[PDB]
Amino acid sequence: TRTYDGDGYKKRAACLCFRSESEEEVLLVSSSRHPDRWIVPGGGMEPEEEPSVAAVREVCEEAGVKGTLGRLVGIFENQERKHRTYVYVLIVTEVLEDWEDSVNIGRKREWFKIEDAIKVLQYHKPVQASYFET
Ligand SMILES: O=P(O)(O)O[C@H]1[C@@H](OP(=O)(O)O)[C@H](OP(=O)(O)O)[C@@H](OP(=O)(O)OP(=O)(O)O)[C@H](OP(=O)(O)O)[C@H]1OP(=O)(O)O
Ligand SMILES: [Cl-]
Ligand SMILES: [Cl-]
Ligand SMILES: [Mg+2]
Ligand SMILES: [Mg+2]
Ligand SMILES: [Mg+2]
Repeated sequence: TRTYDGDGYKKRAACLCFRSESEEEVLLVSSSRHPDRWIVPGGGMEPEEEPSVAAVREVCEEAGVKGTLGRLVGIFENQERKHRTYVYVLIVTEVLEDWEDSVNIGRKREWFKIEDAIKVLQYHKPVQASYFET
């Protein structure tokens, strides 16, 4: 069930899934519709679901990782697609071999240096590139 803010923006949560507390390498996943493109894992908040809980759930489903939830980075809008995403830091401590989206849609995952994550997100996902600005 999709959920919405009072202005009709779809509510989403996502994590920047870092390898370590150094925050030098981040895990991106393939686009579901265009698997040659990379995205930051994330998705819709469920009814009454805390954003931090949604963020951790979506990372598990899409990227097959678990770890230590860190700070809220910020709340980011995509004006064209009308969605508003809470973005958290997650320090990955568990990498699972088989995960929901690998089994169901063959979703891929890959580690990127921050500068390279920004580069591959810029063309189709410039708001997700902007998650790393600070
Ligand atoms: O363009 P499309 O129809 O292929 O899908 C878009 C996006 O559509 P939009 O731009 O109209 O919002 C989906 O949102 P909706 O239309 O379902 O509300 C979104 O689901 P999401 O918010 O993450 O929600 P969850 O399913 O994770 O909860 C999905 O991400 P994937 O999860 O990776 O499939 C995106 O694909 P892409 O980013 O290319 O992978
Ligand atoms: Cl790191
Ligand atoms: Cl976006
Ligand atoms: Mg998603
Ligand atoms: Mg999802
Ligand atoms: Mg979802």
